[PDB]
Amino acid sequence: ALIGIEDFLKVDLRVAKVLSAERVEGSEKLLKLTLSLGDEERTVVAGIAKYYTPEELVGKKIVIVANLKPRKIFGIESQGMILAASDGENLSVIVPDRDVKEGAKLS
Amino acid sequence: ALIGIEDFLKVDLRVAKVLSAERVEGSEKLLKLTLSLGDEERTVVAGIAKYYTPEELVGKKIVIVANLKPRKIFGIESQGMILAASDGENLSVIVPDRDVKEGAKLS
RNA sequence: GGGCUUGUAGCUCAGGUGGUUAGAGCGCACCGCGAAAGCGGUGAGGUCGGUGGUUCAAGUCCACUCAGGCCUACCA
RNA sequence: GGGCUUGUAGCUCAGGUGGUUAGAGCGCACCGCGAAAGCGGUGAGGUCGGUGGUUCAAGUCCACUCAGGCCUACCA
Repeated sequence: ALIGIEDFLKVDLRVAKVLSAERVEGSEKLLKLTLSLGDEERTVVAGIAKYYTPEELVGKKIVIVANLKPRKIFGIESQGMILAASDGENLSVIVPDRDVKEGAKLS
Repeated sequence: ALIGIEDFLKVDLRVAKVLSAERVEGSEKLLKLTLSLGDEERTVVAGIAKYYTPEELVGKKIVIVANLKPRKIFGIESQGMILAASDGENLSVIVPDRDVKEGAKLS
């Protein structure tokens, strides 16, 4: 089921810098994260606690969807979502191959 | 301008392995690339020749859109596109933070 | 930007393996025949688009060039 | 899963930060008045949801518990 370029341009993929990360109390799988997009901050809920510690995420530059309707998970309002890739073994966040300033748009 | 999750699920983001890369004859900006998605290959045209040489791309794992309608550029049929981020200075392709098998779906 | 193809008599065309091999039909001029559409006979008509090569020998092969038709590229 | 709140007479409720202070309106019973809708008078009605505590003093504060209502979490 194939799409045109306009289907893809509806989505806003951006590079964001992780400022804070912590486990979510009562959840086995969730992390709450604060992200800088350069000119504004976001709060995101990411179900990757089983694979990433909060400490190793701080300072990383990662790829997110920035224009999703906010959703409340575990009481926290999540203002975007972190992309992850999985093959049925490992799970990985998504990063820029070379360093770019936070807020960079993907295309 | 916000979107729902169903708008995002229309797009098929994948991790692909670069098998071959070459400049496109007569073009200023284009590279032709062969990519493995694990069980099948793709051919893509990517306008990043000013920032990446063919040699440093071969063997890399990068993030692509896999379900776009094919488009013919410079005579080559391009069956997807490599994502890149730019901040107005440098430009960078997108990679998995830790190694995952080619064909992994982003979500 | 990159290709394919055509260019020979006034017009439409023939001329495979370089030599056999530059001709046909229509048209034109003249002489006959026919009621007419037409037919017979005798002729005239050629920068083989142009230039340079190859070869004992080029319309024919190679390269450059001019003109008409057509296909394709122009930046995930 | 995490919270807030209510529970007092047959019904609806008062008792605001421990003592003043467990009462009201409706309803019920009896006695009168009125043409009637109604009114006056006299009464009955209480495990203050249950248990254990604190204090000179608990409906009131603490802890446990039972029942009703409502808010919220349940995996980017």
